[PDB]
Amino acid sequence: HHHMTQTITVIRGDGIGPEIMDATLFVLDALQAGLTYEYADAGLVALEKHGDLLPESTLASITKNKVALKSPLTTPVGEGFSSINVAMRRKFDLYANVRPAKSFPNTKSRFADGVDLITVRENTEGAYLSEGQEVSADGEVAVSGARVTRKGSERIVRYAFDLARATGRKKVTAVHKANIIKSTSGLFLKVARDVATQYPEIEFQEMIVDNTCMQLVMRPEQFDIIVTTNLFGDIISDLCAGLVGGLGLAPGANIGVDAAIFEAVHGSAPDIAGQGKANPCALLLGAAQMLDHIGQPQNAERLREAIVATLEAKDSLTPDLGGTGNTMGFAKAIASRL
Amino acid sequence: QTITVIRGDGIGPEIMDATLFVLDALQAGLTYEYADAGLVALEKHGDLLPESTLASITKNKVALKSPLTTPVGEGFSSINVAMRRKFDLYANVRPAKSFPNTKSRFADGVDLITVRENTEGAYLSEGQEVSADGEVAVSGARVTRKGSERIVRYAFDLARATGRKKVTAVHKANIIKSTSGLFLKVARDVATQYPEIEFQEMIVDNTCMQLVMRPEQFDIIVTTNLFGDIISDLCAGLVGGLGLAPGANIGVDAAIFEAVHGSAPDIAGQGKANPCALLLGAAQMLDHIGQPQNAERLREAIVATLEAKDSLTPDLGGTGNTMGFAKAIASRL
Ligand SMILES: NC(=O)c1ccc[n+]([C@@H]2O[C@H](COP(=O)([O-])OP(=O)(O)OC[C@H]3O[C@@H](n4cnc5c(N)ncnc54)[C@H](O)[C@@H]3O)[C@@H](O)[C@H]2O)c1
Ligand SMILES: NC(=O)c1ccc[n+]([C@@H]2O[C@H](COP(=O)([O-])OP(=O)(O)OC[C@H]3O[C@@H](n4cnc5c(N)ncnc54)[C@H](O)[C@@H]3O)[C@@H](O)[C@H]2O)c1
Repeated sequence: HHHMTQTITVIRGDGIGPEIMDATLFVLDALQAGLTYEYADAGLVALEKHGDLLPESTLASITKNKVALKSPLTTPVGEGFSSINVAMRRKFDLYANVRPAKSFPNTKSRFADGVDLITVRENTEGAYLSEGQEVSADGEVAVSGARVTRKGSERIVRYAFDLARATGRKKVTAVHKANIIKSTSGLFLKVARDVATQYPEIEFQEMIVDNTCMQLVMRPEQFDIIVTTNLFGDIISDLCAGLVGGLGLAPGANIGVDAAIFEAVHGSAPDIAGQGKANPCALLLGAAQMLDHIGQPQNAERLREAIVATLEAKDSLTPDLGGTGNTMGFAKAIASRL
Repeated sequence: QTITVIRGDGIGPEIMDATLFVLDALQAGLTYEYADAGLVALEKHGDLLPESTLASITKNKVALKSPLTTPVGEGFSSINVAMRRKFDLYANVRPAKSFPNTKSRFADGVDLITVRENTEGAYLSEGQEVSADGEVAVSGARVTRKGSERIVRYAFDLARATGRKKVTAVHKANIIKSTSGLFLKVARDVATQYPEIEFQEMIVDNTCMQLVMRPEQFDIIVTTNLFGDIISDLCAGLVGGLGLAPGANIGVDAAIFEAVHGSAPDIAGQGKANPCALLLGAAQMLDHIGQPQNAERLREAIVATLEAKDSLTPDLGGTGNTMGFAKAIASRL
């Protein structure tokens, strides 16, 4: 008897993307998960290789396999093309961006072992809309817009409560700025209160985003599930990554009804690109989320325990964790504890 | 000289009581002209921002203001924002500085200033609409070359006046190319005119990760309205909480000194509130009106009261009360 082979799309990305994905696929091959990799290009590399930021072959590959493991993609700051991360999240309607932040041993984080939260970030609307961005002809006045829908808010908050119930956690906190941004953030919060009604055993808390960031750096232990809109969830999940030892230890799963793309929270880290310093643990923790999603919880747990045990033994840790190791050294250290 | 005093909402009254007690004990020579804004003015005369309040601030050019409540969702738009727009107080100056015995999760090396654009960005009433059927909502942000230029100039001029060495412009110009993009291009052009000051650019999410890992790297942070709101609340947390975070609304012709924190309705009226934030705001005010010696005496007294653990509010782990804490600070003036 063999296990079923499962094909996943693999996007190797830009900057540190290629080195951490080589490390990650090494560790997943050592796991013996029965995965076959179908490589696709997106963003910068896709544009130069196929003349298209998001090639039809990449869309067809993700549509067929319904699962991708993805390295970070660069999007240029200011003058240039629009985010292919956002474009893929919109195209596959991956509306739930699920970002757990959990204390690990022997990191450089300033916080003790009490952090254990999940950010559920709305992933398709809010302030991350390419449309409505305009600069006046004389370069004097720029406008940008945000859009929040009843349907979008409903499905993200229902995701957060269903996650609370499936995981046995007790509190969902809806994070907003509805005092100032009454239309969009306001609609999100009214829908969040309507949805909370249907899960009476789960504590529902509301909180303004600035207070939330202050509370996160003073008593991050109070938080369980945080549900919020696209931009706020972006800022909050990067802050929570800081609480548990930095971007090297923070995964983010983009979940939709028919498809899922698993990645790290972090970007392409151009300052260290190609120097073998990057921590591959964020992408490996995303691959662990992927393993839970595709029905291999025992292998997901095994990868997580291997990572924890490797940090516990301080074995071949990258510089971001206060080690002198390298990406592939760190990967081999984790592979050897499987 | 006369300053406009707005006693405000929730904890506003108790902390303003404590603050004015300490300013008297300091002998700053201030006369207090009381005005209402927000809920109190609304209740009394049916106007959130009465012409008498606008005339008080226009005349004195200096206000000391407690927190004003803004309803969450449907209801009036912020009277804090309304006064910042009306008086064009474009520079919101929020220093975040480590204090002793301060119950912060952090080291003792935080020393930075957030310079937050205070009149535009995403804090715009106009453009907020909901569809007839209640299904779709939209909101807008506006950024101008003029507004971006004046706030980045303020950041670089503040670096020179303070001896500080680095300005970091925080943005999301990768995703929000029009508004955040225009702010970032204006920041690069202004940096050009201050060649001895280090200029750094940093995306806002990276910046929040950096703030919780090594806040010591930051000197002056300059950013747009909403980002500066989030970042300055995160930095307050870095240095012991909202009890210790002042915020000055500075414009050319007027200035409003306040705490970063809101009306704190969960503790309002219980004498629990920490008055230090508003008192550090009053020290920014003393520096602004030409009383630097008295500003420094007030800061030293607050530092020495924290070092002594004398009558601290529960947010700093004490069991002292608002007035007690102010009296303890007054005692060391
Ligand atoms: N989902 C995505 O693909 C994604 C996410 C965030 C940013 N980006 C893109 O990445 C580019 C650069 O963004 P940025 O500089 O603001 O943030 P970044 O996430 O790429 O890096 C910020 C800091 O964290 C460090 N860092 C990140 N990941 C690390 C790792 N695995 N190991 C060690 N250190 C790590 C970097 O060296 C850097 O100093 C931008 O063009 C942005 O559009 C993409
Ligand atoms: N400039 C201002 O006047 C201002 C600023 C922020 C919020 N607000 C308004 O305040 C209201 C409440 O907002 P919020 O609850 O999100 O934020 P908040 O700042 O009022 O409260 C945050 C938390 O910090 C605590 N806290 C705040 N100030 C404190 C102090 N001085 N000492 C001890 N503990 C303190 C509170 O008890 C609360 O738990 C809202 O209506 C909002 O619109 C006004």
